[PDB]
Amino acid sequence: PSWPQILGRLTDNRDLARGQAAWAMDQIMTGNARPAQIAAFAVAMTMKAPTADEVGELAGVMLSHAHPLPADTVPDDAVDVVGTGGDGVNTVNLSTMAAIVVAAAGVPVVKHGNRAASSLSGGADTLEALGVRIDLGPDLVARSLAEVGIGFCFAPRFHPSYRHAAAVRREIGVPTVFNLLGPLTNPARPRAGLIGCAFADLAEVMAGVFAARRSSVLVVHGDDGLDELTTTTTSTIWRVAAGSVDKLTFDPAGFGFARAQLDQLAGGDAQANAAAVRAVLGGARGPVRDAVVLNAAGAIVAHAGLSSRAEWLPAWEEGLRRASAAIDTGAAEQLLARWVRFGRQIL
Amino acid sequence: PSWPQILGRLTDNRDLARGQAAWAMDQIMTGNARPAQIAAFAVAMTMKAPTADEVGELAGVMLSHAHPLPADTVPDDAVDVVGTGGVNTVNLSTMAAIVVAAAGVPVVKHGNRAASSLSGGADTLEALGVRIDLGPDLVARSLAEVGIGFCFAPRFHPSYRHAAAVRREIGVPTVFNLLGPLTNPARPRAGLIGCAFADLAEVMAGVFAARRSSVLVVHGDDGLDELTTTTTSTIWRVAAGSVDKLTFDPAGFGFARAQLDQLAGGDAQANAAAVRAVLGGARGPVRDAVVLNAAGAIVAHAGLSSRAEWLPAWEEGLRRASAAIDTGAAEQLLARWVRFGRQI
Repeated sequence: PSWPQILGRLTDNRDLARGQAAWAMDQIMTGNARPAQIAAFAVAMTMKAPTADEVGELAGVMLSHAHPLPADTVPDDAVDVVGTGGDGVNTVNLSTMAAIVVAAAGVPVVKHGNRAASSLSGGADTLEALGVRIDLGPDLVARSLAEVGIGFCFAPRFHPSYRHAAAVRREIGVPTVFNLLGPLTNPARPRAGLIGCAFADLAEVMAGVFAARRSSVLVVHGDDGLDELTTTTTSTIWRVAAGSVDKLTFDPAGFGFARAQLDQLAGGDAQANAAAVRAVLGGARGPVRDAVVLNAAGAIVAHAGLSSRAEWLPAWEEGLRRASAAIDTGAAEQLLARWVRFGRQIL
Repeated sequence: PSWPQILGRLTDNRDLARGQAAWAMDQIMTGNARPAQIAAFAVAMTMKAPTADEVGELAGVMLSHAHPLPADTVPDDAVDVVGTGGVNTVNLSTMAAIVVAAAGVPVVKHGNRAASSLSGGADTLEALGVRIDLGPDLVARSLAEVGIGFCFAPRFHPSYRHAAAVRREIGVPTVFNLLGPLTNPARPRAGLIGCAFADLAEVMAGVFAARRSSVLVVHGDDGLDELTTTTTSTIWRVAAGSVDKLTFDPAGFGFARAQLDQLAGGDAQANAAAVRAVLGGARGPVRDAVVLNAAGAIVAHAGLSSRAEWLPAWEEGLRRASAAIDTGAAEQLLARWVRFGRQI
């Protein structure tokens, strides 16, 4: 394999031969790929439209360079709640709030991500604004999972060899195939999750990769360029369990939710988003809570899928009830406090 | 305008707004584009499929940064003879350029040393003893005294060095490969210009059409970036701001059908031996292709001043090209060009 060969195939709009994507990723991860080669690859792969096989190769090689969590420290049934990024849409870290709620409902959660580059606060930035310690080594993430029921893998710490690709992604700005990898390279390797994607075609490819891994995942596409479930719109969901995939329409009105406007979900700076977290966890009603409950419920449905396959509608009713009770019992607010307490104990 | 805005538009498969390709090219030419931005732009532009207006902005900005030849040193009727690459036909276009100049038409070529074993334009000329790296004043004297000149890309396009490095690193052909024939620093107004892809040949013809130009953009229907003898070719004939696209068959001029492995070029040394053989009068498919393409350049040239029609222009171009070889004019002119570089 070589760059000319691989880039040539992609510019002719052809799928790669098995192994070519892996070779490309290994060049990137070992520091052997020039920034121009990284950029040409990311763009050409994006414009061709990556296959599930190709994305599985990228993710599997990236994972092989990542720091693992210590053996046996990740619960067998841990989940992720994450999106690949909104399409010119920035909500108030709904996936961060849903993660807390899911963990409060008794489902272990391991998130994975980075600080945002701008003053639009990312989930990690909002967590630090709440007092959470986000940059911890494998041993401490595993202890947080044990003692609290939630953990956070700081990407630069677990994927140090990804720095060359990270620099290039910042320089070109546009979304590429690399935007898909975050959910598929969680170093805790959860086997279930609710995974959002702002593009239907890519959502489907991601579902194919989770199917290949025999994960139990709901991959969600908000019919409006949202990479999460929302009461703003209907959504499409790929229900992935047992190597197999059902594509379903999802209308939250069907569960009694009122339609909300997208601007009611808008994020701001870290301090503002921290305030929104506290409000939802304190039991505040409105479209922010509704979206949190929806996403947490979908993660809980995905978790259930590891161990059986229940009817869709009753699985959701029970997921929505568990998410609501987690908030209204005070469990989600108490779980965030326990998480903060844990971080403060480290010193 | 910014890289995320422009790259995003291209990845969304949209044509750019007027001025955006120009902004991108200017960033690249001024040393302000990061290598990753240059590569992303080259690739995204290629996969979207560049329009004539976009390519015109790229070429026009690149030309704005180039060194010109001195005032009144390029005859108004100078021609280029070149292809954009496949494989390649540097063997053919080198030989045809010499033949065309030996027929009495001023020729000005433009190119670089390649990195690969596959010869660049400059490399074949070098293997023939031609001195390729001359400044504007000596290129002008070459044109006046020999009837042919060569503009060494790194000397006339110093600000392109950032783009050239990126191009070498990624290897894959991009829209940048189309720009060579459109950024000849001598700005010749006529040419026979080959392209290996029919869709991009048409885009190139559209760019020449917007100039004051008489050009045959040519595409062998076997993929050759040159008029082929293997089968028909498509020609976009450009004159007076318009394009006339046609199917051309050199069988109508008595050219026998060749096979494709017979026409392709090799390394500088293999090319140089082919040049010596053909200019000495060796007959066969390589000669035939050289004569075919030289005649096409002669026809484009005649389009500048002459009212001669298509078929009689071709018959005369063919007679002139064959005679330039057979009377030893081409051999003599190459010798003269070699003497000129030694006598500096």
